[PDB]
Amino acid sequence: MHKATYKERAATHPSPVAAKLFNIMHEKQTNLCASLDVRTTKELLELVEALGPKICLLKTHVDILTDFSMEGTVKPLKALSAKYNFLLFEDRKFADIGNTVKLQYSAGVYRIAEWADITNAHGVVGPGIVSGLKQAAEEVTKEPRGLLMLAELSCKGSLSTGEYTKGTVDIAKSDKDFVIGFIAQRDMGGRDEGYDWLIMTPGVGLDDKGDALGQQYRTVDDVVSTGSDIIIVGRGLFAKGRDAKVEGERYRKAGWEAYLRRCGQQD
Amino acid sequence: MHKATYKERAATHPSPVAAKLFNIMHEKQTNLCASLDVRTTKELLELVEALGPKICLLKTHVDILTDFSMEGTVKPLKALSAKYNFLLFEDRKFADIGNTVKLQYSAGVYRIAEWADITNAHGVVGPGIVSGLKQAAEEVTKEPRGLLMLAELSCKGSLSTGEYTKGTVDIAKSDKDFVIGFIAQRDMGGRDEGYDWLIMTPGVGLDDKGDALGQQYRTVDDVVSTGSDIIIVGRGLFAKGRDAKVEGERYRKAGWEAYLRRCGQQD
Repeated sequence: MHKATYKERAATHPSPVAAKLFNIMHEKQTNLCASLDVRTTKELLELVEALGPKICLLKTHVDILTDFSMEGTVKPLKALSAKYNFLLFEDRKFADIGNTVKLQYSAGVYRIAEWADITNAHGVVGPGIVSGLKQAAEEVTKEPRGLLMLAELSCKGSLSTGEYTKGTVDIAKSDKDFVIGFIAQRDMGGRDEGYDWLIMTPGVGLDDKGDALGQQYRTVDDVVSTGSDIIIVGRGLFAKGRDAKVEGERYRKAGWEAYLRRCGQQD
Repeated sequence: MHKATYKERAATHPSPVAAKLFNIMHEKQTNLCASLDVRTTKELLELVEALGPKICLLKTHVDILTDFSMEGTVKPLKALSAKYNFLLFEDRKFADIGNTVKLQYSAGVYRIAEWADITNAHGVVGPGIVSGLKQAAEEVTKEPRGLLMLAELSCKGSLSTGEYTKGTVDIAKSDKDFVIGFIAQRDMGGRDEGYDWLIMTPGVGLDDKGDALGQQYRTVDDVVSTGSDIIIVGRGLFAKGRDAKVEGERYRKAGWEAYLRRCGQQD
């Protein structure tokens, strides 16, 4: 009843960026995504240098940086991304359509589509966000890009209804070549209909209590056995004295073992 | 059955920024918001210089600019804003919460909260966006700021249900001191419960057909008599040879007359 191995999914997946990510995960034996919300490029680059070998993906907020620059921050980041073999996911949460999102994604100061392998978008705005972002990507690079939809929100007061969630899943179905999966807490199905969605889930800990300030609350084994493909960990990797290199290996091993263990299911 | 005059609403409104905009509208006799989506700062500043006298608000997308800078673009824009007495509305459509939106709004490269009098936000994310943006504003300026909610979307395939729209309207009620109103096509009510929402509506023409490429389709008189407080006009003001100064006065008059005519209603 479980999912195929990352190796098998990489070979079957219709999306070049997802096939690439699955291959990274299998190669490096990691399903850990690092979320390093620091304010300076120096901090980011140092932390990324330390986690590089232990991650398959880096979730970023360059718009949170106090000293962002294409030369000073993106250039070095892409270098680390190529050197340690991991992808970049700018967590911008696009929620617009037409020419405006195309430019907010491909141009402006951040020129996101030029370097970020993956981004995410809200469903409220409709399928025009998928086609808009897809076209904008095709215009600025030959490099593969992918999109993650936010079908279900966990914040309090969210208007993310089941009807809303189904509406966003429906948008994700617009095309499996571009929409890679979802940022979710559980499986979003779709296997019956020929979709292999990547499930990336935030709020993960080895210390369920919430020892890490990155907002962790469910354990690695918990989410991974629930159908989660990638674990997004933040503060728990570098917060308060922790050695990023030590914590990256700690979470990587937890996640990978939970994954291998899940491959041993039959139901 | 109509609304009070702008002058009266300015005197009663709980929101400083809304009271300020209502006074600008009455003083200058305009309810025209200019939407100038150009790619260079030079173009923008020239156009704004020309429309300055005829508008009450300028809706911007500085993240679309090809050469944005705090000194080269924001500094001169605020100068025009003060010289010609109109407010700045950055159409960023925030859709996140917590510390991330606080910084996407108050810091980063655009430092939006430092100069934009008004911004907008989606409802899916819950009331945390209202409180987050409000707090972020209070921390970077002493100047009054305001928020417009996007309760009902008009794009095709939008998941903006009646239930969703009610959920967003409900979030707007979180506090009438910060949430100024909505970007909408029709009245959103609330007068019965003591709310005086500013209704700003895009896609307006004198030429219903769609002569302006700013995506115009309903006439000024149509929307203003429907309860629309501000008309957002884009390409129809400067597109294809048109003289901005001439078109600005054209729409300003159509909008102001429709308003005065609306004040003459009784039902």
